[PDB]
Amino acid sequence: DMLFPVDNEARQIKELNGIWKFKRDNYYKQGFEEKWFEKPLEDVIDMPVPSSYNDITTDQELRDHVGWVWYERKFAVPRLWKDQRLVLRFGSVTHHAVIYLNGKEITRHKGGFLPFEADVTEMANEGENRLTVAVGNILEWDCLPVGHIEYMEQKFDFDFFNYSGIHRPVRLYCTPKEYIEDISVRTTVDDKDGMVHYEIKTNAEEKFIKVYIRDEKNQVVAESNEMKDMVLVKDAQLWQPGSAYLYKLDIYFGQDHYTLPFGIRTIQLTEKQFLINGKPFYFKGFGKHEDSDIRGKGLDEALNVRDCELLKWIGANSFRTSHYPYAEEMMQMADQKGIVVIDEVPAVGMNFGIFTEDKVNEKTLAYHKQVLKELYQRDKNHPCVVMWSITNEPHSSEEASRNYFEEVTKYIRKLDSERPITGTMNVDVEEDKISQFFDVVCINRYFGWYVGAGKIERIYPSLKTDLIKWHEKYGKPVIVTEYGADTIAGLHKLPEVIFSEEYQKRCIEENNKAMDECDFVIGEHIWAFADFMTAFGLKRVDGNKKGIFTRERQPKTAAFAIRERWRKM
Amino acid sequence: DMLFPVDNEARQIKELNGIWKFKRDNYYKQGFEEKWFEKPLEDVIDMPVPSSYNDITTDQELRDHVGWVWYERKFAVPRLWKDQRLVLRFGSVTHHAVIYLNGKEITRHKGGFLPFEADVTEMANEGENRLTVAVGNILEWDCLPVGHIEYMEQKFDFDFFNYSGIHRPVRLYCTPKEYIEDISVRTTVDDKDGMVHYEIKTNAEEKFIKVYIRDEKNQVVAESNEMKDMVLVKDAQLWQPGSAYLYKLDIYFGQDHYTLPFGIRTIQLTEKQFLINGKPFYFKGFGKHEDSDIRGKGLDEALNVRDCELLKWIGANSFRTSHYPYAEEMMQMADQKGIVVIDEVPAVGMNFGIFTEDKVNEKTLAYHKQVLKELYQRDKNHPCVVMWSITNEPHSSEEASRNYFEEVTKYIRKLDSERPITGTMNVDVEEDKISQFFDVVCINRYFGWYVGAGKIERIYPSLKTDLIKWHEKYGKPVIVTEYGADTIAGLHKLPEVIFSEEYQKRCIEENNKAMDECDFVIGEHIWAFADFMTAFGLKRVDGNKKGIFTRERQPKTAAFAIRERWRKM
Ligand SMILES: [Ca+2]
Ligand SMILES: [Ca+2]
Repeated sequence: DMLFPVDNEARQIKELNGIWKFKRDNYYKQGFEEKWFEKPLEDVIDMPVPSSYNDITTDQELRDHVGWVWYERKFAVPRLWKDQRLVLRFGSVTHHAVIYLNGKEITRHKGGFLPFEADVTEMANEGENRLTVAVGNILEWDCLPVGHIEYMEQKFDFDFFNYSGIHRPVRLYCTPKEYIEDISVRTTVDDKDGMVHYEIKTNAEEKFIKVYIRDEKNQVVAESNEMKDMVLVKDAQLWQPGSAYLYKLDIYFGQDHYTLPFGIRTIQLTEKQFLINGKPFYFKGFGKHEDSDIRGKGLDEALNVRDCELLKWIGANSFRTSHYPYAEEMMQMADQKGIVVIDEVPAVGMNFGIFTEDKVNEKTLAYHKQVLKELYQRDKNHPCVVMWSITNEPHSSEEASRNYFEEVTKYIRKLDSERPITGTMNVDVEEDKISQFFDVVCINRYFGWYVGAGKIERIYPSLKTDLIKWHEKYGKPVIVTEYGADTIAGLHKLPEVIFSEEYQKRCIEENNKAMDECDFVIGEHIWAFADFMTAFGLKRVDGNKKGIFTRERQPKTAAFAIRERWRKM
Repeated sequence: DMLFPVDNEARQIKELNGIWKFKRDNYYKQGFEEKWFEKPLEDVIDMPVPSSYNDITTDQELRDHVGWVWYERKFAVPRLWKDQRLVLRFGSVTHHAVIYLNGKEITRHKGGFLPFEADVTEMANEGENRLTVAVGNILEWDCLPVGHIEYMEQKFDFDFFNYSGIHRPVRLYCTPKEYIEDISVRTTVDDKDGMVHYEIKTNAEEKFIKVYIRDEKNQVVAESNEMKDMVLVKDAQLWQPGSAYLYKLDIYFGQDHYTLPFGIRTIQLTEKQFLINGKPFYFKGFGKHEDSDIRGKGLDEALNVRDCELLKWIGANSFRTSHYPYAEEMMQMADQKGIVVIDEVPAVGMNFGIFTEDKVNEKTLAYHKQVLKELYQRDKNHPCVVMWSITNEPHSSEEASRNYFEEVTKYIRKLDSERPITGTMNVDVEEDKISQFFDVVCINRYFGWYVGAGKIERIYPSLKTDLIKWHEKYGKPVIVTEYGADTIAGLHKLPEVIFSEEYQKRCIEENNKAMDECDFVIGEHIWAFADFMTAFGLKRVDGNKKGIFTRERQPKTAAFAIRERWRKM
């Protein structure tokens, strides 16, 4: 149950962002042992919310902290909210949360990239309250992303910095006590007419509802009094890639009111094409990251607008949420700009045996299904989402992974019978044991970088050969979901060398030549959109330098050649 | 007399380069007053030759030195040289030289970019000798480049750093006592046959001489026993831009032997065109500088080859020896590679009243004529030189500059009737007073940088309008001899901004569009070839950054766009 909070005449949002008080444990779980939540925090510093905490201070100990940290602020409940339902919402807490209201625990959460909330109607006092949030960053074999602890040092095999903090907005909001809990929308098209299937869940199903469908002019085009209905939109304005159209499911229920934007669009996979509204779609874009200077993974909407301007400028039509769900604000923006999205759960780091009883096991599986349920509940109504990605680069050569991912694939397909399912490959085509469960084959391939570094002449034959093998083995359309080269801005050389701006351009260009000679490729996603931070390592010059743009969102040389190609496509 | 030294059966060269001993004056002219030359130098450091001294040490006092420094080394005269004529040659000493041999002064020279020599046949001893060289860097109103001293601080209004030292090889060489002193070669073409007019001077004009003209496979194609003659070369292999062919004037005189490469090629200026061998030539290239890391203006032949590879790669066909004569090794390289050269004397810095009796006056004028004579005598036989430039950016709006440059132009025309004469403009077209004396009008224009900085849309109309005015006022073909923009490697921005790599490309692009619409433009020379060092100033980020290549000879982004254009012309 996770409708995005709204403001209208009936519902109201109180943002709890700004500056909080903050302190870290000085030994493992010190805050829980000493019950720091039972009184205000002492010996604290300021910490912005939303933001990672790791890059804010000058303190290497805080940057590299392993374990739990403690946030605290105060909030008020006005007299005017006296008889309302009160909800405290967290867009995310990375990775693990324990929430305390006035010294008492009210909820917990596992998973750093999906929202959660707590009903505090009967617990919050009028006037001042104290909100205390314990934030833990430890990843074990039953978390997503996967990791483990050694003796404490945090180990993991994914390539992005394990930022921790309150990365997304914290909201206290009110609704009437009889209210709209959940909404599902599915759409079909018969030539010119759209059909809108909706289902609305309330906590008083016998009472009266009024449902409108409004166009972008806010004009009513359909109307009903049923909580579940199928309604026809004559001459429907379809939601198109690069040309969004959003209708509004506008719902009056008792004293309550909720308005849900949605797009009318169809998806169909053929043998070798990806069809949106019947017309072939070729993915041009990037896997991204929630990453920028100072604030780590913290939501930054000005950064988001800049990134969308860059995506439009360079001719991209799509992105993948590597390697975790992004903020709903980004998903709303993609809905509005007509950007096509591959939505991914954080099942990353399942690589180096990995699928064994003492590591990635049935407990990991059950949590993997739960994360998918939550992702679906949050994003099921976004027209921008066209595909679910259930994993990034698992060690799928292991025979034990076959049963694991058959279970995961069956689960998401039971939740959602309409969008294709996929996941990205890094093992050899000959060894993979899971891609047969997918509708689209996605491969991460770094010819000219991790294979044959510097050997420009070998990139084109290498990727073409591999692509054909992937198509011959599975007979499905193929997306190259990652390829590129680390590139230091300002590093030029003639003849070109790895890390130079010229090499990045040539590397991408030869990979593209291989893709252009295949008839079953339905997309190219360059890695990476922008330089981002990684865990420290000798192959990472202050992070991952595969960005086509710098971390400050300025283009390297290759960006202009990619634009010339994508704008002609 | 200044024939380039050669090695053969009769003549021998001894290089005196390597590591010398070095010391600077601690007060003005300390070394002269204390007669340091009378005994070996004491309290010295090592200094390499050839090289500037400014960038070698970690000492700011030496880098910014004003006045004189002292070089010394030892050389040997072999027993085997017993009865030969002995000559000490300096390729250059910047700017002023006093030469001592075994403690006695033997010659002086004024001007930092042209060679000079001294006959030491009767003054060097068999075995060890001591060679001492005083090197002065002070420029006054009668030097070229122009400058002046204020109270000691050196002032000047040219860009580049006032490097000083022994910048070109020092050579002791030997010839027989009766020998070839000078050679002048001129060529004409009648349809398919070439006519080689030569004049040879010796110090015994009555003695027998034998003169061969040899082709590139060293086979005799013409023969004569005259000191001055006119011999036919049937079916002559012409020297062409991009395809050099060099004949050899191979001269046997008594015991002496000298071999002089030369090329057969015609130059003709028409209304609107610059014809070489009767075919229109469009200059594509750069003004350069003698400048690189560590060694300042020191000759570096490895760097010279790299620059010619770069010029070839980028599609250039020419350069101008911006603001002073270059080393002969580079002129020889241009002869062999077919690179067309504009050869320029150091009349730079006559700008801020400049042409007054207390500044640039008749003493300056007479020295300017002498430098031209020395330049002509050195470079008259190079087929690569197609045009003389007698000044760079003088304040030619002053009425007094008219008689000055009419006199300079008429002098150079008497020395050489075959090659066109020019000089580069920076004053406004309405105020210029000297360009009517030239055969080609050369303008330095920085629209988008020094005028309307950052205003990309104003570049094309401004340049086209100025170009038309120059053509209409003088009716001669036009070269844009400088244009461009400072650019920090690695500085990228979208939208572009001055100093970014993207801006340099667009600025050059928009200037090129203006030139392409003008049927009277016969050349474009971008400023600059490579980043180089300047006197310190708030507009100069560790030198002039207008290079298309960095100072380490690697390309910035714009280099690739220039290459596409120049290579399809
Ligand atoms: Ca959110
Ligand atoms: Ca020389």
